[PDB]
Amino acid sequence: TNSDFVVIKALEDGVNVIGLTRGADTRFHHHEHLDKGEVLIAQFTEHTSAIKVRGKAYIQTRHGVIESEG
Amino acid sequence: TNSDFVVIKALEDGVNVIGLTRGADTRFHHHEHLDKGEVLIAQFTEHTSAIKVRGKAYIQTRHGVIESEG
Amino acid sequence: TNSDFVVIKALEDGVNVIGLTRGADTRFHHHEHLDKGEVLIAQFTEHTSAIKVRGKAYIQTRHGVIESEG
Amino acid sequence: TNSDFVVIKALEDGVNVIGLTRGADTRFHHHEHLDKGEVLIAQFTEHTSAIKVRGKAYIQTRHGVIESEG
Amino acid sequence: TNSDFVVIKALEDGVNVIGLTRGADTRFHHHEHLDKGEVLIAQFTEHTSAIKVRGKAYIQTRHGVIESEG
Amino acid sequence: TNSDFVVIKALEDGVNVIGLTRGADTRFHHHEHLDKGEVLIAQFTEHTSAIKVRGKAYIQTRHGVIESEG
Amino acid sequence: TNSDFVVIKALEDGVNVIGLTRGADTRFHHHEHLDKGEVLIAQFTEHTSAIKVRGKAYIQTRHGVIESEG
Amino acid sequence: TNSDFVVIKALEDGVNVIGLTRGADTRFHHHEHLDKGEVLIAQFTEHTSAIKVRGKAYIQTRHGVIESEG
Amino acid sequence: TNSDFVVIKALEDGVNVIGLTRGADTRFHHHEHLDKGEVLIAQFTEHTSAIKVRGKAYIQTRHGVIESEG
Amino acid sequence: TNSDFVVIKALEDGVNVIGLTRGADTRFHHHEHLDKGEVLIAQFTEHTSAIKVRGKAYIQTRHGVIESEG
Amino acid sequence: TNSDFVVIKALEDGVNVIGLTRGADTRFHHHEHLDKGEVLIAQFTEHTSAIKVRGKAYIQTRHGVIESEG
Amino acid sequence: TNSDFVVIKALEDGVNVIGLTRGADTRFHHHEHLDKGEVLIAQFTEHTSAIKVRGKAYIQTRHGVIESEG
Amino acid sequence: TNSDFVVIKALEDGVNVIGLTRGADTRFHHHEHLDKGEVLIAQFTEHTSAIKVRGKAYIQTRHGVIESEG
Amino acid sequence: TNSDFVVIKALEDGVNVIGLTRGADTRFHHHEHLDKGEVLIAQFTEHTSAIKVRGKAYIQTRHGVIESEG
Amino acid sequence: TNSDFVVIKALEDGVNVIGLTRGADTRFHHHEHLDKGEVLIAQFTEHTSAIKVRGKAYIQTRHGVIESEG
Amino acid sequence: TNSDFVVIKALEDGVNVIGLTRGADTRFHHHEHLDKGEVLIAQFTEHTSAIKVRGKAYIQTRHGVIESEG
Amino acid sequence: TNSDFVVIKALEDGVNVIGLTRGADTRFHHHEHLDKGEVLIAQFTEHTSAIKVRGKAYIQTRHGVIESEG
Amino acid sequence: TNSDFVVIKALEDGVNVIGLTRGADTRFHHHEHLDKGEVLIAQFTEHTSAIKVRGKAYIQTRHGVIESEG
Amino acid sequence: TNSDFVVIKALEDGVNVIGLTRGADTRFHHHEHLDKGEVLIAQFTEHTSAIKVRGKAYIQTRHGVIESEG
Amino acid sequence: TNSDFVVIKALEDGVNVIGLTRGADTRFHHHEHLDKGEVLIAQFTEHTSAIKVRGKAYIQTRHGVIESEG
Ligand SMILES: [Co+2]
Ligand SMILES: [Co+2]
Ligand SMILES: [Co+2]
Ligand SMILES: [Co+2]
Ligand SMILES: [Co+2]
Ligand SMILES: [Co+2]
Ligand SMILES: [Co+2]
Ligand SMILES: [Co+2]
Ligand SMILES: [Co+2]
Repeated sequence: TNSDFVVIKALEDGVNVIGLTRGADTRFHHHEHLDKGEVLIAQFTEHTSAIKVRGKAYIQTRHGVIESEG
Repeated sequence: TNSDFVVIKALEDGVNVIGLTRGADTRFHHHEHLDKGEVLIAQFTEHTSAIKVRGKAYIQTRHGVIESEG
Repeated sequence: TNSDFVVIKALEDGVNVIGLTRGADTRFHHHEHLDKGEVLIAQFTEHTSAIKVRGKAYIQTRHGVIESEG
Repeated sequence: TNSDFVVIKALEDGVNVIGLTRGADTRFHHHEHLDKGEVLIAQFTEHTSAIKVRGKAYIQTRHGVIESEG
Repeated sequence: TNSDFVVIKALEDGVNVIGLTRGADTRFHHHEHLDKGEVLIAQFTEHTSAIKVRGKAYIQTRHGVIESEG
Repeated sequence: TNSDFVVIKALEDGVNVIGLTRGADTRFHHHEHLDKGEVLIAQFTEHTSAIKVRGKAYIQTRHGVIESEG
Repeated sequence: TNSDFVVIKALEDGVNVIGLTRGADTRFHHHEHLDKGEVLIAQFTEHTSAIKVRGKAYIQTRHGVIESEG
Repeated sequence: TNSDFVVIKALEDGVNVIGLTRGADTRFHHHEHLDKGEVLIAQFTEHTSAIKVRGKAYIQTRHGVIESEG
Repeated sequence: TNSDFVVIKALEDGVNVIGLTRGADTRFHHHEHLDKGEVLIAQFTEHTSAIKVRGKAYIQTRHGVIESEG
Repeated sequence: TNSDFVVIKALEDGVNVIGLTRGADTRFHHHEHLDKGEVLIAQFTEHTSAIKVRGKAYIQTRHGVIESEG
Repeated sequence: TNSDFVVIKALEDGVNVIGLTRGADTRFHHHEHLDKGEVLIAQFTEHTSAIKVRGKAYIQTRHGVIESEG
Repeated sequence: TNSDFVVIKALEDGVNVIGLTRGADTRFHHHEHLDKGEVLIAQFTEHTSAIKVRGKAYIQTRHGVIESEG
Repeated sequence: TNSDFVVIKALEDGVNVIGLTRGADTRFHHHEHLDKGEVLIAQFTEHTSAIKVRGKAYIQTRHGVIESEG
Repeated sequence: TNSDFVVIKALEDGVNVIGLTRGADTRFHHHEHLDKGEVLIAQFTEHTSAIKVRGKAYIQTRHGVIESEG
Repeated sequence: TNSDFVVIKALEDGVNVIGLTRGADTRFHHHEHLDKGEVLIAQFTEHTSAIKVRGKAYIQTRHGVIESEG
Repeated sequence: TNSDFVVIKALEDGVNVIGLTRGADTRFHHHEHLDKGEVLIAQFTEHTSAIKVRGKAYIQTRHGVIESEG
Repeated sequence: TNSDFVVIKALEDGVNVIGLTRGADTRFHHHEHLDKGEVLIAQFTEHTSAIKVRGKAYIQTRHGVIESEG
Repeated sequence: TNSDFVVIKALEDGVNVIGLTRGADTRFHHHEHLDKGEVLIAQFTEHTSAIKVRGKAYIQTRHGVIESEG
Repeated sequence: TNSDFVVIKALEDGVNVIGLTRGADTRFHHHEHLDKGEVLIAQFTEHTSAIKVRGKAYIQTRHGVIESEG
Repeated sequence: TNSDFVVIKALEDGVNVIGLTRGADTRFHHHEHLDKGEVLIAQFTEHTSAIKVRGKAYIQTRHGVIESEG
């Protein structure tokens, strides 16, 4: 349910990180803006079950490294 | 149950991700649209048992990497 | 009982994925149709114990990769 | 008691998979027919403690791969 | 929820480490200043769910090493 | 709510007819397979409010005749 | 719910007319066999919602005339 | 339900008209014999849901005229 | 259930009009004899559900005109 | 039961119009005499279910015009 | 029972219009005298079930136009 | 009893319209005077069951147009 | 008693529309003045049973169009 | 009292649409202003029994099309 | 009250559709924006008694077709 | 509230059909995506009062045929 | 809420002043017509929170003078 | 609500000053006539919220001087 | 909290004015559309705390004059 | 606490306006995005005590005009 995290590094100005709500109905719960060079370490919690990343960014997860260009 | 997640990156405009309900009767409970470049990190929960992906996409799971061509 | 999943990619149109009921009695409980190129990430739940795959498909499990040619 | 499974692929027409009942007395529980090319993913449960395979088949388990020639 | 930590080393003067709150609402909860050379070992707790790092820094996590340039 | 029906004739193999559930939440209810040449007469009821047709088919309604090319 | 009927004339031996059950669940509830030349005038009732016709037959409804070639 | 009727004229000796019961179990509940030239005007009721006609006969319904050759 | 009528004109001496009983069991309820040139206008009621006409006669119904030669 | 009527015009002296009773038993209830030229507009009621016309007369009903020659 | 009417125009002096009674027994309930050129619009009601017209008159009903020469 | 009306236009001075009462007894209840060129739209109501028109007038009813030459 | 309306267009200055009361006793209850060109759509209601039009006007009803010259 | 509507199109600037009260006393209840080109679809209700249109306008009703020139 | 709808197609960008409330008071309740090419099918309900259309649009109703130019 | 339906055929990929909520508040309640060639028959219910169509589509209603070009 | 006013002078015929309601919901509450040369002094009150001015007009407020060119 | 006044000087005979009511519903509550040369000092009060001036007049308020030409 | 206002003049067609909600959470509470030349005088109230203006407009506040070019 | 406001105009794309909470703890409470040209008029309230502006913007307060360059 918990105890797993992602590492997101912003490779450009204005990168959006959106957390979707946990439960029967899914809606936006929070978002964060990151500037060029920022690093965020985010954890899965009792109110967040999905994470969307908009903008150019570099992401590290247990399954490896990925790059978003949104 | 929980504590396991998939990583989906959209390689083209209009990628659809559909979540299926947990219980005896199975029916669509939510869908998400992804544009070219966006990344979604999704978790299995008490209201999601299966995940369906339509469109050209790149998927990372604990068992490896796969690509959907739909 | 839970917390393990399979990955199924349909290599041809009309692939059938059938789930069998958990309990003293056994019969069909649901099935899903997959079009060419689609990917399903399915789990094991309290109402499903066995999974049958009909049609040409590519399967990833904890024990490796297999190909069904039904 | 749970959380373990086997993967059986039928290499010929008419492959039989038999489940044996869990409890003080051991007795047949159900049988399944597989045609050439199909795949079954079967889990150990609280109503099934042993699994028997008749016919030419290819089996993947945690301990490796085996081939039945019955 | 717990039992995981990050290691941050400040590679320049004036590095800021910000902790975010665990709960229904997300709010800034605390920040720490690091001078050129200091090392902070920070854990995930019941009152913390995310950590942001502003400034040039070297970060070690379970998923590897990253560098923030901001 | 009742006393209205549609006539569907399958012009090709594998035509799918899907019923959508009546109520606050809209969800799949049942699907039917039609082979080349068969005819189905379906009625609107208190458990079905919408009907979806996939595949090459010929449809007669109170408003006239239509042809689906799916 | 009622008060509407269809006319089915069998143009060949062994024409099958199947009635599906009205309710939350759907399954076969009755079927009738028609010999060559026979005519059935069937209604819609509280236990029947849909009608399926297998075999070569001539059908008259409020929307016109159709021919099944199953 | 009621308030709808059919007109059958026998064009040969030995025409049989069979009525089917209204309810869950469908069952023949009565039959009538018609000789060459006789006319029967029959109505749908709370104990009749379907009507079957064997023999050479001329039938008039709200949807038009049909002829049975049985 | 009611409120519909037939018009019968006797084209020869001794024309018999028979009314069958309404209910689970069907038996003769009444009959009338008509002489040449006479006209009867008959209504469907709570005790009559079917009508037989024996002898040469001219009949008008909502569906059109028919001639009996019984 | 009601809400329908016939129009009878007497084309010769001495025309008889007979009403039959509505109920379990059928019995003559009333008769009327019409002279050459008179017009009677008669309704169907709770105490009448059939109408018989003896003598030369011209009759108009919802189904058209008829002539009694008796 | 109600809600229908006839239109009578008197073509000669002294035209009689007689209304018969509704119930088990039939008797004259009222009558009206019309002079040449007058027009009466008369409705079927809870106390009138049949209408007789004596005298030369022109009558319009839902079934058409008739002329009384009594 | 309601929901039906007539249209009367006076083609000459002094046209009288008389309304008759609804019930067991029938007596004149009201009259109206119309001057040349004037139009009255009158309805059948709970207290009116018949209408007389004296004088030269033009009348429109559901059954057509008539002219009173009084 | 309701659900039926008339359309009145005034073709000259000072056109009068008078409403008559619904009940045992009949009297004027409202006058309406229309100027040259105005259009009124008026409904039959629980307090109005007849409508009287004075002046030059054009009237549309279910039975057709009429001209008032009062 | 409901279930009937009018369609008004304004052919000039400043067109007034007035609704009159439903009941014993009749007074103004509301008005609407329309500009050159606007279309209003208005319904009869529990508080409106008449509608008056002032100004140049094009009106469609169940009885046909009219034009106001106020 | 219910059970009647209009079809509005936007022929240009920025078409406004306004619904007016049902009750003693009349107020603007909701509006909808339509862009060029969009079709809206709108029903009459318990909270809507009038519909106002601003902008160039094509409207279909039971009375025919109209065009707004606002 | 019920007993009416529309027929939508999708002439291009990704056609959106949106349903609006019934009540004092109006908001998006559900939507459906249609592929090129697919046909949806949709009914008006007690949770839906309006329908929007986005994309190139062909629509059949009681008032005729329309084409959306959104 | 009070103690503040605006001065509006009409520079042309037909100037409309509209007052909006104070509360959670916002609907038009009253409007006023001004002819050329006329002057209105209006106050903000417990029931008014906004004022719209349509038409060519000259407005004085505490912040200065403005001109509406509607 | 108080403590603010306007000064009105009449520049011609017959100048009208109209006071509007303070409350949910707005109506005239008082008219004042001024002759050529007279001066009125009027206060905003608990029963007056707006003031309308008709005629040629000179007005002084806190925002300056205005001239009415009505 | 109250007793202050802004003056907005629309310099172009389609200017949007949005009012945000007063309280712990901020959301769109109402909006208004302005056509070219219209003027709105808007007050701060117990349910509005912030105002956004989209579109070309001219704004007067206690701090001076500003022009929005959105 | 209240009764004072700031005026912010966005001079470039992507301007952020952040509100801080009133109470014992200071935390971010809300943010707003402004596009190039938009104007926001924001008040001080019971839930807000400070306002930060990120991005190129033009600000008007009681103390004068300021320009943010960030
Ligand atoms: Co944001
Ligand atoms: Co969607
Ligand atoms: Co299936
Ligand atoms: Co077997
Ligand atoms: Co027999
Ligand atoms: Co006999
Ligand atoms: Co007499
Ligand atoms: Co007005
Ligand atoms: Co809007």
